[PDB]
Amino acid sequence: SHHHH
Amino acid sequence: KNYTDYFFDEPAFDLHDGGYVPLEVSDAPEKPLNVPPLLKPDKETATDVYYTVTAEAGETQLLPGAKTKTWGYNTSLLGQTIVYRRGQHTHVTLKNTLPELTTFHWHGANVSGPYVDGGCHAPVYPGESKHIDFTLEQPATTLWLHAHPCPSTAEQVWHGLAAMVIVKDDHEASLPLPRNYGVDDIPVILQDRRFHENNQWDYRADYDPDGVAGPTAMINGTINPYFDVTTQKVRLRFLNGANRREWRLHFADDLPFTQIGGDGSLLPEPVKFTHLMLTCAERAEVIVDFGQYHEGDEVTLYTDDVPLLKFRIHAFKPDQTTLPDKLFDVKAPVVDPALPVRHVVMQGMDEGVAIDGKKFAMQRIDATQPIGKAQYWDVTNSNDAPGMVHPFHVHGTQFLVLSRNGHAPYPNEHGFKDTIGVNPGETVRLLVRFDLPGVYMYHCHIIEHEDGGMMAQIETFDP
Amino acid sequence: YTDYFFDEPAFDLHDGGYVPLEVSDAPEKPLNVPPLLKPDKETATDVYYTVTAEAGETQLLPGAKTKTWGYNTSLLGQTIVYRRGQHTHVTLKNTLPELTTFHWHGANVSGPYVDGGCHAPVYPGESKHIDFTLEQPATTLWLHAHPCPSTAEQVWHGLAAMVIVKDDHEASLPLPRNYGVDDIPVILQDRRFHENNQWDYRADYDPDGVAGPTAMINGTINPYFDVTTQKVRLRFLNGANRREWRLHFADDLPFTQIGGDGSLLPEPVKFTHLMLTCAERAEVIVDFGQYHEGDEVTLYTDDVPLLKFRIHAFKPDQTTLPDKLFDVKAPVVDPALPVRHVVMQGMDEGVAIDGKKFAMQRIDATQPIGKAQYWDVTNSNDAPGMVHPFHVHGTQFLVLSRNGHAPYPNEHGFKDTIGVNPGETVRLLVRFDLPGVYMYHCHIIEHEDGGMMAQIETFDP
Ligand SMILES: [Cu+2]
Ligand SMILES: [Cu+2]
Ligand SMILES: [Cu+2]
Ligand SMILES: [Cu+2]
Ligand SMILES: [Cu+2]
Ligand SMILES: [Cu+2]
Ligand SMILES: [Cu+2]
Ligand SMILES: [Cu+2]
Repeated sequence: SHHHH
Repeated sequence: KNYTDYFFDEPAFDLHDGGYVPLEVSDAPEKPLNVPPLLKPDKETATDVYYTVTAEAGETQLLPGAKTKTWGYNTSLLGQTIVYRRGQHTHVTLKNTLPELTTFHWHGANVSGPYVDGGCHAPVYPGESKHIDFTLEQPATTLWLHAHPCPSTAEQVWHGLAAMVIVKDDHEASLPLPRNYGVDDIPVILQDRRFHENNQWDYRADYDPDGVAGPTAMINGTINPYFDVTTQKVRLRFLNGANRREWRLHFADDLPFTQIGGDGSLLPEPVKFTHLMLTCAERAEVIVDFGQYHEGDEVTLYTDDVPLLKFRIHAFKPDQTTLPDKLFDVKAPVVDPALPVRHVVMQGMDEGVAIDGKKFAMQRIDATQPIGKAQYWDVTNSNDAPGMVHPFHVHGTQFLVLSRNGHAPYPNEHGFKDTIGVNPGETVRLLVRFDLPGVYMYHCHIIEHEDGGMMAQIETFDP
Repeated sequence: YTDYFFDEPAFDLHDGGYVPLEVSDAPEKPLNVPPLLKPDKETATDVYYTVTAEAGETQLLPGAKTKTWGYNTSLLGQTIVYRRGQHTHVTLKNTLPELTTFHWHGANVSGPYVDGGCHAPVYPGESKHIDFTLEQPATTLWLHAHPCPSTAEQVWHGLAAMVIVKDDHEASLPLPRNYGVDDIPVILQDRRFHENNQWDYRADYDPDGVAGPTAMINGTINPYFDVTTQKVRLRFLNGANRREWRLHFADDLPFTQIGGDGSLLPEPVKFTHLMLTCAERAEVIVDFGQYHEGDEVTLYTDDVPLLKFRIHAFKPDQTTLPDKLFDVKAPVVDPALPVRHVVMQGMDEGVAIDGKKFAMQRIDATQPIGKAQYWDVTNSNDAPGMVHPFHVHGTQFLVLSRNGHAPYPNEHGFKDTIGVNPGETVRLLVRFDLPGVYMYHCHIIEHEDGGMMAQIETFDP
């Protein structure tokens, strides 16, 4: 579910 | 929610840079992570070890088609891992079979300068052999060997001259830590490159005075690596061997992992992480527990939103072992009260980089400090408006981090370090003691900044 | 003087790795004559110059422009005029993406900053100032890069420029002196071209000397020169990394040498064939008197054509050269001082001077300023061997003997570079006017970078 920046 | 996870200042991250190069996933087929073999001693006893380290040129299959022209130590790219032991007299023949002169720097190793240290003043010409002798009196840790001509350190590292150095001792050996090199304890040397036509590198074509960075991640000289896990717990020795890029490490699903070591030593106490940021030259040793996973599972380490390294999970024995609350006793020197506070100011970016108002001069001594006596260093990164994180490094010492802008160090900075990222506008207070006499460099370890002259030298003496 | 002075067995063309010159298929075109660098300011007692190392592009062949470096232009450099006794102020500016150095080859200037050798870095974007007053005879010097390493890589990129030094004596002599018309640089170099007309020093690297097959004259391929006068002055500079030039015309047209590295020759010397090793200079006069409009005379090295001279109509001019050009005042050697021995040794990777490779922070020798000493310089290497052009910073020396015999006919003037044949000991008379740290080395540039280089400190007693 989670993407970074 | 809407915080950055990592300890450094989010506005200063490398990815806010004008000339920032994002990583791109390569098409290259996935393949086993190259684990550099352990360099076999020439001979060994309990008191003496003998090694031959050979800078050489060659070719390395990295991408499909033509092999990449590369440099390495006792291998075509990077280097065989070199094991040193505290208290063991260590003897090294340095041999240069490159067509250019080089230098053998043991980053983080407390050895005499300037010859043993292998900095700017220790040339080894093509075809020449040098002999060095030393006995390490420092705790177990992960160091590394890289080239260090002044200039160009950046070119030669880019060519491929970097190698992991593992320092052993009795204390670390007594800890319940994964230690089967290549099976449950591995180097993870993090680098990037740009591949041109015929899969070749070209440093000068890619040159940028503010740091060189290519789109292709390279781990132990492997593109799109996977590692086959056969144990529950795995130790990863992260080394940032990139010219400039910062790594923001985390698993796809935020699998926790515990840091047990830094540049110069084990941490005093294990520190639990979800997200870990490394600047250039920093090492961080972590334990990952794959207990939640099952045969067939493939778990990926990312940097930001880019996949780096895959962990293929196979059957593994239950591991019930548990880390102690304290790993290592950190014995801080007392500050010699006779000595003042040394102030080191890192300034500029791009072409204007400097330390304390000047660019490095080979022949110029910038500083003196007595051996055996410990001094506070206040290291400031003066540029702010939009700024960048400068990894400050000193030769011939493992220092301690006392404070950041008058506040606590980051949670993973309570052991011995040799490289610290300094945020824009920030002053960090380090506790620096040199054991041996010599001439030692101190500089920013963004390697283009190094070569651009953001570097000074200190002469240590016996009083 | 019909054949070359140096030992034939030792010529570059006997090396195992020899690269012959080949005539390029590129179009013939006018010889580039570098413009004179215009001063920023000038009076009679002061001159002010800005010299900028820059990176650019040059049409050398059809298609893509070659990536080059130069001073105040994309390749080579604008010629720089200095005057004996004039206080010279130079801003040294570096717009390269790499650090460099500004070495004035043959200039009697203080070391090691002004000399601009190994110890005078200038980083990208940085400026430096230098001040000097030349107190030496008129001659042709040159400027080139001198980071240690790599001088070879930077020269290869194109950092070299002719420096002309004026004095009253030379002004009063009857010599062609109209820059770009009857008095021209002949900067002799070679290069190897790769895909897209690019250079790649490191691909072409050889530790014994780098040489490509295509000759390059003042950064021109296949040049011709339009002669509009009977007499022409050529200022020959060997700016090759390694190649020797063996110079002669068709019809064995004679030419007369008036100048060497450091000064006018004491007397003019008539030539049919002339050899130059790395960094040597030779100013010659060519007389085209016996040729008519539309005639064509070619300058060759060995069997290879280099430069076509096209003869147009010229006013007659037969005003000949005096028997004596220049008065050479040899200093008395100091009898206090001993004979210094310098031994150049090895080839390829084993090149060395007096047993050791160059070290930046080691001083290898000392000598008092104002005091002259015999330097015996030996080329020790046996069997086949090479001619090593030995060069000393901070001085113009005199040549006394070669293996106990007379120097070559063109070596009675001041020189800063001398070719030492295999097995040969040459005796030099060396004096330093100024204190500093000056290097001495072979001027085969790969050998310099390969460590065949030492350094001497001069001090006031
Ligand atoms: Cu380092
Ligand atoms: Cu270091
Ligand atoms: Cu920096
Ligand atoms: Cu360093
Ligand atoms: Cu020179
Ligand atoms: Cu010189
Ligand atoms: Cu030589
Ligand atoms: Cu020189």
